[PDB]
Amino acid sequence: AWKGEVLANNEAGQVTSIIYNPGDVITIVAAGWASYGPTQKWGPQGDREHPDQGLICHDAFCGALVMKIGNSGTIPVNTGLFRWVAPNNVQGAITLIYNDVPGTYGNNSGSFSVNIGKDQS
Amino acid sequence: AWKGEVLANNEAGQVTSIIYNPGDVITIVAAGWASYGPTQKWGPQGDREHPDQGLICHDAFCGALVMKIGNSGTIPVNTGLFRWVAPNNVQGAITLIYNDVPGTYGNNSGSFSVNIGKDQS
Amino acid sequence: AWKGEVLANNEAGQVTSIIYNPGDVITIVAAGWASYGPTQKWGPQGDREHPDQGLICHDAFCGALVMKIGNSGTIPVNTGLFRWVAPNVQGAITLIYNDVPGTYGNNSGSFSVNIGKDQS
Amino acid sequence: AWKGEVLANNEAGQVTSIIYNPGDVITIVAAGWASYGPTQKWGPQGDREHPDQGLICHDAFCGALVMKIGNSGTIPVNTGLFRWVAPNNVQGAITLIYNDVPGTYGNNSGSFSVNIGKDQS
Ligand SMILES: COCCOCCOCCOCCOCCOCCOCCO
Ligand SMILES: O=C(c1cc(O)c(O)c([N+](=O)[O-])c1)c1c(F)cccc1F
Ligand SMILES: O=C(c1cc(O)c(O)c([N+](=O)[O-])c1)c1c(F)cccc1F
Ligand SMILES: O=C(c1cc(O)c(O)c([N+](=O)[O-])c1)c1c(F)cccc1F
Ligand SMILES: O=C(c1cc(O)c(O)c([N+](=O)[O-])c1)c1c(F)cccc1F
Ligand SMILES: [Ca+2]
Ligand SMILES: [Ca+2]
Ligand SMILES: [Ca+2]
Ligand SMILES: [Ca+2]
Ligand SMILES: [Cl-]
Ligand SMILES: [Cl-]
Ligand SMILES: [Cl-]
Ligand SMILES: [Cl-]
Ligand SMILES: [Cl-]
Repeated sequence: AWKGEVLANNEAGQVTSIIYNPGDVITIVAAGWASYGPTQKWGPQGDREHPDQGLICHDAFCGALVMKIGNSGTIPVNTGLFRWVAPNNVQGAITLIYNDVPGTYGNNSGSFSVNIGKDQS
Repeated sequence: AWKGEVLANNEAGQVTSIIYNPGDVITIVAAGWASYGPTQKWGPQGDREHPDQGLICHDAFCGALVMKIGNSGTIPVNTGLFRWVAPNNVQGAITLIYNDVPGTYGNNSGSFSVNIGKDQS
Repeated sequence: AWKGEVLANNEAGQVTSIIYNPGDVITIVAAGWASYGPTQKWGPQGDREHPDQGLICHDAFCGALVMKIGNSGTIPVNTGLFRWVAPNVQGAITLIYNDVPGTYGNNSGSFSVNIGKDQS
Repeated sequence: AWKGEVLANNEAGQVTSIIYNPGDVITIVAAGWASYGPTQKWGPQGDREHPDQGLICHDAFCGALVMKIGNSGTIPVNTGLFRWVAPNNVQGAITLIYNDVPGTYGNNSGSFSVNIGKDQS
């Protein structure tokens, strides 16, 4: 399992030591507070009212936690994933990233704490 | 394992199928949007800015997910618990509850979806 | 989890630390060689050729590994159980060598056993 | 997870659906009765009395269950493995094989039933 933090201001995100392989079942729990600019904070589901003006992940809100598996597209994580299997063929290291518009990360603050483990399969 | 929905307006909470037994390791993942009154909705960590005017759980924010194990006091859950073991001597049915001030649940809205499992031991 | 040895000559069995609770999923792996009397040795499934003349567990061969959960009837284990859920039963697991009561004194050897709770 | 049968007479082994990947923890349980020739049958540890006259796996008895992981050499399984991790540099599909002398599988009988699963990490 892996435990670590992902910074809201980082467009490159945080590479984990978890390698997702076909058939793997994983569990993620994410917590904390961040902002994509305003003087308020949101949890890892982000801000459900904010428009999408070019988010890296169009399937999660602005300020949400998302991931990639290897060189996949972005995949929503939000508060986490319970005994989850990837619905498409993806493989490789999990990278955690804060969902924001590229070029707009400089006014971001805060971080999410994340735990990830492989489950029985 | 258990999956279900906890209503923000349910002051009594939701008794799950899960009986926490001595030695149990559990994982909880909670998602969704709920409000303790405002138009805005929060995630399972609740609203970090709101004052505590008599929440049922003083160790979590207003609008957070919390629980009881048997007849315990409230225990924070938030976005969830990763491979977690309860305090000495706590045991019995898990009850999930929305953290609000007693008497003020009637204006609450939304729900959290929650999964609970037992981990290897 | 629990890891240990179960002695063929112990009629009373081996009380483990595992308290099986309703809904629990467990895995057991058992290995090794034991005898219920002959010079030969058998694995955890016991001796498929020996008749049952009053074994403590009628659902396993003579010389097999079996168990009880709390004060239950005997339940076959053999080489082990994969991600298994018990019938109906609650309490501590006791592992026992399947022999005819009164006939344990000529037994030899032991089985090595791992038990864990799985995800559920 | 994978559940299936390995025929004592199958010199090629039974290829499973399990791809062992670096860092995987697995559990195997094997049961049943097979023979390498005689009328008697043995369990998955095989026949402790039979000499080794050129077994595919010299670290297990004649008639034992063994495996390969990808193009590895043979690794004993016997009655099974409990939360086991492979040597480094071993990866790929698990193939289960009855331990006998090459060229002598044709007088074999019976089979083992085997379960394989990946464990938490
Ligand atoms: C962990 O330390 C906290 C210490 O709390 C002191 C103990 O308070 C016990 C009472 O909790 C009052 C909060 O009631 C909230 C309402 O729940 C309803 C559900 O109930 C189900 C259990 O039958
Ligand atoms: O969604 C955003 C948007 C998102 C941000 O995180 C952010 O920091 C800013 N910003 O401070 O200007 C704009 C946006 C955009 F990227 C282009 C046009 C209009 C916008 F609202
Ligand atoms: O924290 C609350 C408080 C909390 C609520 O969930 C709620 O629905 C209300 N309400 O709508 O009146 C007040 C509170 C209180 F309990 C007393 C005085 C002032 C408050 F804000
Ligand atoms: O199954 C057994 C049986 C089993 C034993 O392990 C053992 O040690 C003995 N014994 O030494 O008498 C008999 C048995 C029996 F109980 C009565 C008659 C014939 C038997 F083989
Ligand atoms: O161990 C074996 C051996 C093992 C077998 O399973 C088998 O079927 C036979 N066989 O029938 O030839 C020989 C062996 C050998 F390989 C050479 C000489 C003597 C042996 F028993
Ligand atoms: Ca921003
Ligand atoms: Ca309220
Ligand atoms: Ca005996
Ligand atoms: Ca043969
Ligand atoms: Cl980061
Ligand atoms: Cl939240
Ligand atoms: Cl805080
Ligand atoms: Cl696989
Ligand atoms: Cl055996």
